[PDB]
Amino acid sequence: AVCPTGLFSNPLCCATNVLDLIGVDCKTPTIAVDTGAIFQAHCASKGSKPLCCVAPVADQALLCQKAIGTF
Repeated sequence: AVCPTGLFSNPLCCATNVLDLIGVDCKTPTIAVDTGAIFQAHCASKGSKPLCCVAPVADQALLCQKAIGTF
């Protein structure tokens, strides 16, 4: 899995991870992301970055972590 199970188990495409903890303008992937490369390429197509967050729904705010092996 691209995201660790538990707290940061939700893969989201976000503009940036403020202070490396707060995903901004996060959006749920529109295709299955089964590998880090696909995850990253898909988000990139949205001008975003692959982040693993606490919730599968982006309401703004939102605690996130960088997807392992990206950037």
